Amino acid sequence: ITLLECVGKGRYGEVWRGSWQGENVAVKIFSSRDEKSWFRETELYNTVMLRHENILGFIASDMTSRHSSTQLWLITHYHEMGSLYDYLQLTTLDTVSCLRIVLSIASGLAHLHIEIFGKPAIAHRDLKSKNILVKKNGQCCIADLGLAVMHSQSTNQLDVGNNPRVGTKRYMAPEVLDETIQVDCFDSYKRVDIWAFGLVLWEVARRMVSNGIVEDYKPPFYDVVPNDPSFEDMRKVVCVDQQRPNIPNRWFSDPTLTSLAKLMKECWYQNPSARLTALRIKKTLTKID
Amino acid sequence: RTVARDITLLECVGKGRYGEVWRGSWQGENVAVKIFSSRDEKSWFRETELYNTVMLRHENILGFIASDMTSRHSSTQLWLITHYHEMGSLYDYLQLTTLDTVSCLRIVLSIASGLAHLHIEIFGGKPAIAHRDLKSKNILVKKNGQCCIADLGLAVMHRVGTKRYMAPEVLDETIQVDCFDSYKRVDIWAFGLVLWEVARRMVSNGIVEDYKPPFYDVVPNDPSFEDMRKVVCVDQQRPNIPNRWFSDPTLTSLAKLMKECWYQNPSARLTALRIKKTLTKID
Ligand SMILES: COc1cc(-c2cncc(-c3ccc(C4CCN(C)CC4)cc3)c2C)cc(OC)c1OC
Ligand SMILES: COc1cc(-c2cncc(-c3ccc(C4CCN(C)CC4)cc3)c2C)cc(OC)c1OC
Ligand SMILES: COc1cc(-c2cncc(-c3ccc(C4CCN(C)CC4)cc3)c2C)cc(OC)c1OC
Ligand SMILES: COc1cc(-c2cncc(-c3ccc(C4CCN(C)CC4)cc3)c2C)cc(OC)c1OC
Repeated sequence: ITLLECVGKGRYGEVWRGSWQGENVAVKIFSSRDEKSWFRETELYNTVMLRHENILGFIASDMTSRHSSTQLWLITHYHEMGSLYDYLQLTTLDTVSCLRIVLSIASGLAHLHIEIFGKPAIAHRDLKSKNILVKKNGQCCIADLGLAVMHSQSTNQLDVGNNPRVGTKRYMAPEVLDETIQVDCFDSYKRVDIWAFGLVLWEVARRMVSNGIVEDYKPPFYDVVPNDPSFEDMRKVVCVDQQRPNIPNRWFSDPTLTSLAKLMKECWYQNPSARLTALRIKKTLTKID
Repeated sequence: RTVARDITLLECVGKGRYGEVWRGSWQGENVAVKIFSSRDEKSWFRETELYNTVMLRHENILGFIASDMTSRHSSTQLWLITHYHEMGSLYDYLQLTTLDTVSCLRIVLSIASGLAHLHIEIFGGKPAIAHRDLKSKNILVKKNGQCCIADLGLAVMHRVGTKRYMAPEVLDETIQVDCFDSYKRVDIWAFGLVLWEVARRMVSNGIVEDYKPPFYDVVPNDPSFEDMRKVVCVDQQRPNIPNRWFSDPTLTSLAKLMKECWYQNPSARLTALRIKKTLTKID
């Protein structure tokens, strides 16, 4: 493996564009603070039937050590277009491109949520536009399974893993922010994913042009919380103030954006059991034009 | 910067139901590569989770190098990479080799040292660890005459064990499964059987016993759970101490030590730290 350039550096660790056997690969080196994510991601990628066009493809995972130093590596396919977050910053979308992006994310999420009889049912727990990569075919793939929860219907087994990491604060569902979420209930984790999906739908739809109008890229709740919002800042707006992302009135002139606004509201009910399923979101997006 | 990951597999040194172990080469150095069967994937995950929790480093613990997971077309490939000990397992070594007093004590004190390191919680450190499959095939002989403990695939931090080495409370299913000290006491029982296997190969007054595994004279090869229960729990049999040991001060002391690892009552058994102290006062 040859490490050619750092494409990301944060509390998580670092991601490198590298070369391996003549192909671009992505090489994530985890921070020691996030060792439990590395192991959880490795448990998830053990599953051969996880592989899917809308899930980041795995090549290898390694833990290496000499003396008291440990390195933790995850090697994946490389997506040179970067994350959906990166992509939306300076690109606008037409109807076809906007629906292709969001259907592909719904397709990835429905694939995670639905058990294959194999691949367990999987809830992601940190869905957000930085955790979605854009592919040269205009579809996306979901990345970062370090917080994932797994459930097996045949044996009624729930594997919540061992990870004190929590979701990205800006995307946390009301029940996560107020800590009332039912921790022994697999459906609870799927419903957190649906909330976050609705927020990603909103971020994407803002960038779709209608009638010569488009919104600038903004992250969820940009208008109502401080920069670098705390857990308590988010709890205030989502749980106390019952805030949801605003729907620009220009959307109601466009049938596609009207349909997407309806879908993102059905992701944002305070009652988690009221939210749409990933399969239902996929079927709705398959029908919308 | 270049990350040279390739390991050349050179010769197979072990093949079983667990998978295979190979002598391999990395940057001109021997390493040992354990390739896991589908059957035994959980042993890879457990050892990896433990080493991700605490990077164990001790002269009498097989040295960790790497855990690798590689995506294949239709399967996941799982390798554990460690230090390579060309002399092989204690089991292997005892078949042909006899021991003198110094080599016997050096072997058993090195095993006690590695086991006490696993067992002890260090604050500030490492969690306490019980091995749960200690046996002479899971001990490697180093060129300096000391041994190291291998295979933490069943280890517990605070697959079942090899039946021949199971303590009575494991066979009669009375072990207090919620209680960490219970697992230390299971290891001490197994340690006592290993000490018997080694002691037999120590020469005194021109006499040595042939290598035999524990309970070779009372159970079949691949004994059943029931075969072991009847011997260890119902009849309360223990390995034979030969008369010739009682002419030799070292083997007399080691017979006493192994008795104190084999009490039916787990809480009566010696601790690994007490075994180390006893061994440093022998000879
Ligand atoms: C997995 O195993 C082996 C790895 C290596 C190896 C190769 N490149 C670099 C390194 C290294 C350099 C520097 C640090 C530290 C130093 C101080 N501080 C600043 C934190 C960072 C850590 C690691 C190593 C250890 C060599 C080995 O053998 C010669 C290994 O054994 C098979
Ligand atoms: C989210 O999570 C993981 C992501 C990736 C990953 C895979 N392909 C491409 C990338 C990428 C490349 C380049 C940019 C550019 C964007 C604009 N500008 C030039 C700065 C940088 C962004 C992103 C990444 C980050 C790999 C991972 O593991 C190896 C991830 O973790 C699972
Ligand atoms: C991915 O996989 C394998 C990798 C290796 C390997 C080969 N060269 C160099 C390394 C290395 C070590 C450590 C650093 C440190 C330097 C200090 N810096 C602050 C943090 C990072 C960099 C590089 C490694 C880990 C060997 C393997 O096998 C023995 C691997 O496969 C299991
Ligand atoms: C107990 O288990 C594990 C053991 C090992 C391991 C480490 N060094 C050396 C060995 C070995 C080398 C050589 C011989 C023979 C073959 C050559 N000649 C004909 C006589 C001697 C036997 C044994 C092994 C098997 C590694 C492991 O993990 C990678 C093990 O699993 C944790």
